Amino acid sequence: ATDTGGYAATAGGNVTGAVSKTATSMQDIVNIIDAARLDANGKKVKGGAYPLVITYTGNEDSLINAAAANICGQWSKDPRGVEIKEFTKGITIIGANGSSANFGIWIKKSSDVVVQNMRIGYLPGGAKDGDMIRVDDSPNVWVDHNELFAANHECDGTPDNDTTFESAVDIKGASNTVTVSYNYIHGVKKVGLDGSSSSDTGRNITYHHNYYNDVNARLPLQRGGLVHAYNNLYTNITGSGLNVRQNGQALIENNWFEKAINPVTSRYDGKNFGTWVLKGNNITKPADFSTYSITWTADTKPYVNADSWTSTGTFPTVAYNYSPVSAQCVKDKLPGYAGVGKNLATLTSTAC
Ligand SMILES: [Ca+2]
Repeated sequence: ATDTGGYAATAGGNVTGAVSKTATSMQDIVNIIDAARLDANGKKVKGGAYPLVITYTGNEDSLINAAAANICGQWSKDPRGVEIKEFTKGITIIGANGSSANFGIWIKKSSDVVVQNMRIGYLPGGAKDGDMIRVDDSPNVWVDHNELFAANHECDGTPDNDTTFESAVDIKGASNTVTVSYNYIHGVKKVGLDGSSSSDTGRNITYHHNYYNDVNARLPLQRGGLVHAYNNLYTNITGSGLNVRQNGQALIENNWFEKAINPVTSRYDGKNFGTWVLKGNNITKPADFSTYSITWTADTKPYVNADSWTSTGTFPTVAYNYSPVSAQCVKDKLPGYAGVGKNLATLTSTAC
């Protein structure tokens, strides 16, 4: 079906007439997508000729392990990534169990794209937009059951001292409806934007059942629009979590926060603070902060923290259908449903 448990409604390339192809390498993925633009007469078709389901069986563990050992040598290398540009027939890139990639997936001006069961880590090119997953001007995209990692560390002498490694999942432009679910993101400094600038506001994005561990900031850095974050497990957040900016609205429900600094804020602009609706999280009142090691800090410019742990605005009726489990169930069970090799398993109340 087209249900993603979020704003994105897609089946990807898992539709009628889909052509199934197996990619053994990054280059195969590129050659496969390219060939999919040609019709029966060998002539290009705008948006692609047919739907695709690409099963990636490649393994680049040697690159990953080599990079994991020399963290500071990555930012200056050439970035590596597969570009899914202007492909709208529907496409699904799914990793075979045991596969891995030291390259990213950059989606641009496309639609109905599903990325599943991919293990991407320690990407090169942090100083040259070496994102793991980029969703740009692309509606109906589903980023599900992936493991995205690097090192939550900033080396010295990197451009802007913020380029050791780029982001895990950056969303920007007219990527109007996106669902980011069941991903295991760890060891990442900049998790992901939701608007590339003050002017790039909007979109409806859902983050659910994601497991974040040892991440510094941007969970996401929201620029306007709506963000619905439910059933996520946030732990070891070393900087800030959800940063709601430019009057964006967020519904933060049934998540589990632990060992986090500034879990819900609106900072760095000094104005146009966003709002949030808090409900059913493990934290219910300020008393719980001490219980789960939640600390807050101030900013040099005007900011708004959720230290009173109260709702500061409203949120529209959540269009889609979804069944959130309790905050405890997430904390207990989520680590077994998030990531690669979980056969795309989902967490339900019955499993609680
Ligand atoms: Ca980026």
